[PDB]
Order: sequence, then C-alpha cells, then structure tokens
Amino acid sequence: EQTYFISGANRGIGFSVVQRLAAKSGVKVIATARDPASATALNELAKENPQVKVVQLDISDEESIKKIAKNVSQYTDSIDVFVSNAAIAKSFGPLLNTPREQWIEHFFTNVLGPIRLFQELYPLIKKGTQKKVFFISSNAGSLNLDFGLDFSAFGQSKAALNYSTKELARQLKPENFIVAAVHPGKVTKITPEESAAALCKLFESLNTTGKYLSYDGTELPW
Amino acid sequence: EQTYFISGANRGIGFSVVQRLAAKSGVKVIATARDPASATALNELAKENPQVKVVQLDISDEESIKKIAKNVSQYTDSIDVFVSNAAIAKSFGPLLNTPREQWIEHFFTNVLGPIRLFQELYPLIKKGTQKKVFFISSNAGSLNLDFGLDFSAFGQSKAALNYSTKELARQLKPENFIVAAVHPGKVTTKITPEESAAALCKLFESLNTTGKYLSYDGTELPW
Ligand SMILES: NC(=O)C1=CN([C@@H]2O[C@H](COP(=O)(O)OP(=O)(O)OC[C@H]3O[C@@H](n4cnc5c(N)ncnc54)[C@H](OP(=O)(O)O)[C@@H]3O)[C@@H](O)[C@H]2O)C=CC1
Ligand SMILES: NC(=O)C1=CN([C@@H]2O[C@H](COP(=O)(O)OP(=O)(O)OC[C@H]3O[C@@H](n4cnc5c(N)ncnc54)[C@H](OP(=O)(O)O)[C@@H]3O)[C@@H](O)[C@H]2O)C=CC1
Repeated sequence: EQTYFISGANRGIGFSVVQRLAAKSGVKVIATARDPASATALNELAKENPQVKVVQLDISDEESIKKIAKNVSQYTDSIDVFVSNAAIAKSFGPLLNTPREQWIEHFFTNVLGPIRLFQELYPLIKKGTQKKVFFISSNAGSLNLDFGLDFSAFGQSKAALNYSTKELARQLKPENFIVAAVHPGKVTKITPEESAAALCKLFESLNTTGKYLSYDGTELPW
Repeated sequence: EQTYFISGANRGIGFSVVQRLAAKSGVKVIATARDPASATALNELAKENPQVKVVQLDISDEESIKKIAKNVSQYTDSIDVFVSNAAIAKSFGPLLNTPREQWIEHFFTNVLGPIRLFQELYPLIKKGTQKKVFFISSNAGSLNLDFGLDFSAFGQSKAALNYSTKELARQLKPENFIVAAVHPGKVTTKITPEESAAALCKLFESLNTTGKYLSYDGTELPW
C-alpha cells in the first residue's frame, strides 16, 4: 500500500486528485482543507471511501503547520507521495499597482507554506517507499517563458518555490527522493478532473528528480 | 546634471559606488544607511563632497520605506539612476536546515524592500532624464546556473526579485525605463569593492536596453 498527501483537497485540482486516488486500490490518501467542516464533497468522498482521511491545514498559519506532522501521523506511519497543491492566485498585473499585502500573502501561502509543510512532513516521507515530492507550481513561475501577461506576486511566489524546489531536488538526490515542480495546466483550458488524471499518471510514473514539468509529462524551462 | 540614488552606501559596494560618483563632475547622490549617525565613512564622504546626501533607509522596515520619497525629496526634484543595492545574504545551504525566519527575513529585506522602495521613488525616477533602474541581484539568483552550492533564502530572494525585475522591465519599457538585474561580482574569483563599483558605474552609464540580467563586466546571465 501507498499513502499520498494532498494539500488543498476540498476543491479544484486537489479534490479531483483525491477523487482520482480514492478510485485506485491500495492508495490511502491524507487530504487537507483549511476548513474541513465546510468541505462538503471531500467529506462525502471520505464517508464512502475510508482510504481518504481528511485533516485541517492552513499553510499560511505556522500554528497549523506545527501540528500537521503529528496529525497526519494519527492516520499513517509514512507518506509515499507528497503533493503541495494548496496555493492562492490573487495578484496579477503591474508591479506599481501591487500593494505590499499581496506580495506578503503570496510569499506566506505560496512559498514559506509549502516549504514549512515539506519540512514538517519530510520524516514521514523518508519512512515511505516512493519518496516522491511534488510542488504544484505554474508555467507562470518560469523565469524563461513569455506569456505577455504580468503575474505579479502570484508568478513571483511560483518562481520562488521553483528555485527552492530545484535546490531541494539536489539536496535529496542522495536519499533517492524524486522532487518535481509541476504545472497542472490552465484549469489552453483543461478541467480539474483532466488535470488530476494527467497529474496522477505523472506522480505514478516519474522516476527522475529535479524536473519542472507540465501535467502532460513534458518539461518547462525554469 | 544627474541624480543617482543608492541604498546601503555606508559600507561595501554601495560605499565604493558613492565614492566614485562623488568624484564625478555634476553628480548629486542620495546615499542611504540604516543608521546615518554611525555611517562615519559616508558622513565624512558627504562632509568632503556635499553633493552626496545621506538619508535614513531600512528596506526591511515598511515605516522607513514610507518616508523615503519625502527624505529623498528634501534634496532633489528627480532620480536619474536608481540603485537597489542594500540587501542581506545570511542564509545558505539545504531547505530542511533553513528556519522560517531566514525565509521571512530574506523575503522582506531582499524582495518586498526593493519593490516598495521602487514604488516610492518611481514618481521621482519618472521625473528624471535617465529613467535607469538597477536592482543589485546575484548570479546565485539564476534559475539556470549551478555553482555546486545551495543558496537557501538568499538565492530564493534574488530569484524572486529577478522575476519581478523582469516584469517591471516589460511594464515600464514604453515609459522608456531601463530596468536591469546586475550581479556585482563576488566582492571582498574574488574582486575588490572598488573594482565592483568601477565596473557597475560603467554599466550604469552605458546600459541602453531594458530587461537585461547582467554581471558587473556587462555579460548577460540567464534568468
Ligand atoms: N487553475 C489554474 O489554471 C492553475 C493553477 N495552478 C496551481 O494549482 C494548484 C491548485 O489550483 P486550483 O485547484 O485551480 O485552485 P483553487 O483556487 O481552485 O483551490 C486552491 C486550493 O488551495 C487551498 N488553499 C488556499 N489557501 C490555503 C491556505 N492558506 N491553507 C490551506 N489551503 C489553502 C484552497 O482551500 P480554500 O477552499 O480554503 O481556499 C483550495 O483547496 C495551486 O498550487 C496553484 O498554484 C497554477 C497554474 C495554473
Ligand atoms: N557583494 C557581493 O559579493 C555580492 C553581493 N550581492 C549583492 O550586492 C549587494 C551589495 O553588497 P555589499 O554592499 O558589499 O553588502 P554587505 O554584505 O557589506 O552589507 C549589506 C549592505 O546593505 C545594507 N543593509 C543590510 N540590511 C539592510 C536593511 N535591512 N536596510 C537597509 N540597508 C541594509 C548594509 O548596511 P548596514 O551597514 O546598516 O548593515 C550594507 O550597506 C548586496 O546587498 C547583494 O544584493 C550579490 C552577489 C554577490
């Protein structure tokens, strides 16, 4: 049996990924929401598929991160595949029009949060078999793609997590970890369920660390 | 007549850049220190070259950044060449080993600081002739270079600011701004603060196109 950790599973790509993993046999899923009590569809999935364990996590909240290791541990001794999917996208457009608060909130939720979350959960991941570590990033975070769009604090947060993900891939190569940053697509437009089907196949198959990948398995430049 | 603005001019490259400009014919220089009152080299520099103006700036401190345009406005109608030089470099090595505060301090000092600084001085830069914007970055900030080192919060912060620098260049291109990310070199191969300064002042004056990521010598770096 394999255990997957997905942050931000209450909706979007995250929910579709949990819904996709719940169908697979022998996949325990630790699914997080800021507010489980309100996570109607996730909770109904967990009611039907007890493979699916729901836990609270606010990745902006250090006090929430300080508890995620012990709380995930109640449901599993190990994590095979870790997915940092929870993230905000609330700041686009020009630098001069981006208030301080937006830079900060993208930093805390999109950069420090995934990093702290990986720090807290690394031990559980070390004790797993797959040792796979995915940060759901964006093609917007690329330092070398031009979309002729301003991504402001959003893109800046994804470039930052990209930089530290590539560094992490190097640090955990000797421990036989697979680390990737993955663009889940434009949800050309695709549905969250399409994204999750592609993402899930990618999680399964990827067998080399340090990749910046799109959902379809092709590579993006950092 | 040109106004240069330089953050962190009390020591390091920043002092060496201000020292060189203060010898330059018809150049006014707003130089910043966290603590003007103990920036004794720079106070003597401005005493001996009063074209040099010393104002308080803590780029980690939003209250300090909220005052910079008024502080700068005391001495000048405009900024021709803006240099975000002030910055920290306190955290390297593995992710698992980088505590929360190092990631936080490098974001606030090395990313938000320069963004808020530029937001505050853009009206004065807009009013100037040269419209030249330099963020002192690092080669460690590249997403496409491998020095066989991890740079932790430091590298992340330079990469972060690098992303926004590139965006700012796109955004201000039609306002005829020249925006550049510039690696000043590894300063005391090792080079001297005065060598860095000399090469930077040369780049500051000759740089004609925007959106570039440059080393001190004027070679391009990959984003
Ligand atoms: N959709 C797209 O086109 C693209 C998306 N992405 C990436 O895809 C991932 C998910 O996107 P998508 O499903 O569309 O996003 P949604 O906005 O649909 O949902 C985001 C998820 O993140 C959770 N989340 C947000 N803030 C926090 C927080 N502080 N603590 C914990 N959980 C939080 C949300 O919970 P809550 O309901 O509580 O807000 C939700 O579960 C992200 O990593 C994003 O960066 C990037 C490229 C393109
Ligand atoms: N120099 C190098 O070899 C390399 C460094 N860089 C870049 O070059 C820049 C210049 O380096 P250098 O001047 O020698 O740096 P130093 O290491 O000597 O010190 C940092 C400088 O920034 C100031 N400073 C630090 N923190 C703050 C703050 N919170 N608010 C305001 N000012 C602050 C310091 O003033 P104070 O005395 O008060 O601390 C000092 O002038 C760096 O800041 C960095 O971005 C990048 C690549 C290589």
